[PDB]
Amino acid sequence: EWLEEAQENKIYFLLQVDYDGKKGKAVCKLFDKETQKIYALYDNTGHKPYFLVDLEPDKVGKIPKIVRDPSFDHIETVSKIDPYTWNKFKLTKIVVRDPLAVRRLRNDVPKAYEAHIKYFNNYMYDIGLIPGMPYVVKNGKLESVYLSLDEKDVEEIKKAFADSDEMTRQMAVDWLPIFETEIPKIKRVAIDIEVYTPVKGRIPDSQKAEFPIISIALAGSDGLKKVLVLNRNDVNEGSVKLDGISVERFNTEYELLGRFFDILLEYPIVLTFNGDDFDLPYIYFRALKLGYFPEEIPIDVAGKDEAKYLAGLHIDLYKFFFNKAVRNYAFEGKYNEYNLDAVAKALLGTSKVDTLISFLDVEKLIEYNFRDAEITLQLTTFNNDLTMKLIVLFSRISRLGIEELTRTEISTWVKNLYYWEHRKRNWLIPLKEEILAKSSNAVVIDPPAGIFFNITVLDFASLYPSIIRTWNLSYETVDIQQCKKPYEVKDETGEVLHIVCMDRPGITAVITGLLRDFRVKIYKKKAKNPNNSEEQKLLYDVVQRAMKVFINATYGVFGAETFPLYAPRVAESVTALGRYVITSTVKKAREEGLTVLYGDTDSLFLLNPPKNSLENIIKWVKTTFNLDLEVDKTYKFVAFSNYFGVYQDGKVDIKGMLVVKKVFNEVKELMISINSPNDVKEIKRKIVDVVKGSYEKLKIDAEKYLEALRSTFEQILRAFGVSWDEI
Ligand SMILES: [Mg+2]
Repeated sequence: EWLEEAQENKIYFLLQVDYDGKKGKAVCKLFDKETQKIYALYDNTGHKPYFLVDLEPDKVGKIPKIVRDPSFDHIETVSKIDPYTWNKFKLTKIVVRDPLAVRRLRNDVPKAYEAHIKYFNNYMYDIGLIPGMPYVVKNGKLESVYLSLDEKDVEEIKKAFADSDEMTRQMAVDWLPIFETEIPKIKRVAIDIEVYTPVKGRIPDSQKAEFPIISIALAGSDGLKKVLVLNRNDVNEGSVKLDGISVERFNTEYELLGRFFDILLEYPIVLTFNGDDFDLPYIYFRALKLGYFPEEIPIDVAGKDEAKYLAGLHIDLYKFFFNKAVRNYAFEGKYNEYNLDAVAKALLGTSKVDTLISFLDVEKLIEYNFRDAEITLQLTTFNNDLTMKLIVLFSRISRLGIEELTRTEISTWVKNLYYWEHRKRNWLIPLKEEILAKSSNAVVIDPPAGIFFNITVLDFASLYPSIIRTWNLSYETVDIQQCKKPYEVKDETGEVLHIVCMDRPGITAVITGLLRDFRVKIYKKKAKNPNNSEEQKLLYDVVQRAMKVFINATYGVFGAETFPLYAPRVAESVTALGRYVITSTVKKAREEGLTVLYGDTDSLFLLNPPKNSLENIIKWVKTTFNLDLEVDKTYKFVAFSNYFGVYQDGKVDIKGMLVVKKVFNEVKELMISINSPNDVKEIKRKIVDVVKGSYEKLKIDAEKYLEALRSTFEQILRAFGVSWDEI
């Protein structure tokens, strides 16, 4: 087909596994840096799709809907460890011939386990594969390659985990390679099409593909800059350059797409921005109405919300940046909108258009079309290929393949890590129902309003993740029946909301703790350490960024009730101990001479205290619980009413309350940047616009319009003065 088979005893980077319905096998998609191509290794083990049932082989054999099904293969018996007790028991295993038979047969039995795992992930779990990592093909199977590490590097890992439990220490050595292994440079082309629209504001159905493609832009990471354009009211195919952009011209759309395929086929990865929904399907269905056979088109659009590029991987980057964990934790909330221009400005700082693109002359169509594709490539290129590296590390940590990962929420990424590790341990992955039944048997402190001076803030570095590990919280250690070493988890009235077993390490506690400690104890440090070469400085930086994404996302996914491993008592125990830690840390500040103005879930705003008293409560947290409290910030001053920070170098951290609006904004911020310890005359400069903006504006909207001017100023005047009227 489009993919050539991988060769015996060559080395490739695994990128993902797919299922081939035709051959009925899992296929590993293997990247070769030498040829810059992707090859296929088809499973040569006996591996088939399956699910588990806790009935007996002879009873399952009397269910004729299973046994007489054409995809029915055979029944076996396997063993699993119960996460709750670590006891070994037996389950029966229904093996069928194809993934679809798993979906069909799993409800012919009362209670099917491991029956909602996509076949290519289930293969990954059982073989023990890690995408984004290098392997050698030995006897048609993948074997991991030798990793060259400094002895000092590995001693440094082992020292940081010497105090941890058996599970953590071996898991730490088992994960090391995925943080020390180089990331491959993968050749890639972002593409972007434009189609003809008679009416201006009307996005054409990409299935119907009613109108011609007028151009396609291709921006490649190997320097390619291309625009293929359809000659509309003229007829010659001459080629030219336009500020570095190779423009080719075509009289028929058939030959335009012909040549788009030829170029596409040079790349192992195609990048789009919303190409799953638009670009690739539009190309695919135009190509069919133009006289391409299905089998000549290296795109498949048979999947529901997906476009596959048959000679490699297609990453739709719309879906990557729209990922909420990527948006918030990878890129610090820098974009609020998910369209190309919004993401590009936030991450690249690169800023429109007169008419619709159907009206545009050839020259402006070419610049505009190419710019879209160029920006799409650059989202993958900025900061020494940061986002290619993030994607690869995210695959490694989640063990999800690249295409599934860039199209899924982080809760799918975390689920996949946890299923993988269960399966490596031979643990049964529990049903969501069973976690509920096996579980069976008031705010943050407010800020006084006004003006307060020289404030230092105190943050818990990563609070919820840190308490997950510190208190051994996991779905299998909270509110369980048989428990030798219980631990009470109270909140306020010493109520004892839940019990937590310390008999065994909880898997969630082990993994979040291990990720966290890999980050703070080793990789944060290593990344900004001058003795490291610049190549490995960048690797370690991405490593710690990516760790951060999973750490900070962990509570949110485990706290959502849709999550397959959601235990209400885990989530509730986390917030409980969160209150307990911040409440308790508040009392110690009140008994050290510290004045506590503001306090949310993991932060404490402190009124200029001595350096002696800060060091007391920090080291006190380390002895009471085992958390790291630290000196976050040092505001020049802050104002309250929801707050309004000010730094001594300029910039302000205005929490909320920022939705005339342009000229007036700049005056307010340079007036507040003047701020010294004075007060009453500082506010009279700003009171010029209270009565001015409110009362003078005479010379859908009528007279209530002036309350919308007041909402970009409502909370700031509450700090200084009080409320007023002008009727
Ligand atoms: Mg475009």
